[PDB]
Amino acid sequence: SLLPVPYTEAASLSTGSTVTIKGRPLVCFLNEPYLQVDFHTEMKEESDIVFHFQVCFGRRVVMNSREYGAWKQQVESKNMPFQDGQEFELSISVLPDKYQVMVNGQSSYTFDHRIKPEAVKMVQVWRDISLTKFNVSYL
Amino acid sequence: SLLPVPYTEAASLSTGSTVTIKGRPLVCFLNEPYLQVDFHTEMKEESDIVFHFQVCFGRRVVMNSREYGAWKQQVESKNMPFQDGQEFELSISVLPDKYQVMVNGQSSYTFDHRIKPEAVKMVQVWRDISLTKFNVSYL
Ligand SMILES: OC[C@H]1O[C@@H](O)[C@H](O)[C@H](O)[C@@H]1O
Ligand SMILES: OC[C@H]1O[C@@H](O)[C@H](O)[C@H](O)[C@@H]1O
Ligand SMILES: OC[C@H]1O[C@@H](O)[C@H](O)[C@H](O)[C@@H]1O
Ligand SMILES: OC[C@H]1O[C@@H](O)[C@H](O)[C@H](O)[C@@H]1O
Repeated sequence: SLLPVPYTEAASLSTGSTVTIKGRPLVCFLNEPYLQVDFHTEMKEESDIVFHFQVCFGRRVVMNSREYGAWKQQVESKNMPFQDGQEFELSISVLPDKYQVMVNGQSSYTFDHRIKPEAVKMVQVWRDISLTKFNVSYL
Repeated sequence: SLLPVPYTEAASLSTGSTVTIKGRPLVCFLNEPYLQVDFHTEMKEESDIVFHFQVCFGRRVVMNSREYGAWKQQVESKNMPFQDGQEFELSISVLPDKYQVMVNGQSSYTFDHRIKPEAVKMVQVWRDISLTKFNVSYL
């Protein structure tokens, strides 16, 4: 059954951590639903963001950090492996130098560490999705 | 108590119709929650949009139409009467030539009719809000 959205979970990340999310957009891509995943430095939603991942389904992905309350330099990708109307599996792996983002088992986005992943205390998953699965694992 | 979000209601609009919404953003403005209100030509969410109203709380408002599946020329306002953390009352009045948008009883946005308001069959209210009230009335 469905997890509450927004979904907030305490987390610790290091090299070899994976965050796995299964959900589905609430509406068709023509209506531009969003998905956002934020790796926060505190449990509080207003805390700094080590890794901001925002999908505008059918359009683009932006990634950023929010440091001392201020947004930094946006990275943009037009890569769109998400399929209109379908369930997705998103997995975000912590590599030594970067986050690796897989969608449905395909390498789709990377983002170099601006802040050590050890600074993360919380993950929030929110915007226009239903969520069936959220897991933090380690290998 | 809370109405389901996304919230979809069949509606007929003409000169003197008002759409009144009461809700609150799910999260602080620093996190840029959205509100969207769409006046659709059919019950189907993929149908054309006579009036698209999208708030990025703390940042801006965009208004548009979506005609034969294609988005038209965006109108942008930096007007932001919405208050961080607070309940809002949004009312959208159908005037002869335009929609008048009031926030907490203050005139905030207008948008000239591109399509007669009689073409509207459905209103959808969605994105990062909780909704306590939705009413269509006439004077
Ligand atoms: O560049 C500033 C903007 O960066 C984007 O990546 C964020 O999603 C926010 O919209 C922010 O305001
Ligand atoms: O985000 C940058 C790049 O990351 C890689 O991991 C992906 O395989 C795509 O090639 C993408 O363009
Ligand atoms: O100009 C095209 C864009 O217009 C905006 O007003 C809509 O919200 C959509 O994002 C659309 O894709
Ligand atoms: O949207 C255009 C204008 O609409 C009026 O109704 C409002 O009072 C604001 O002056 C706004 O700038």
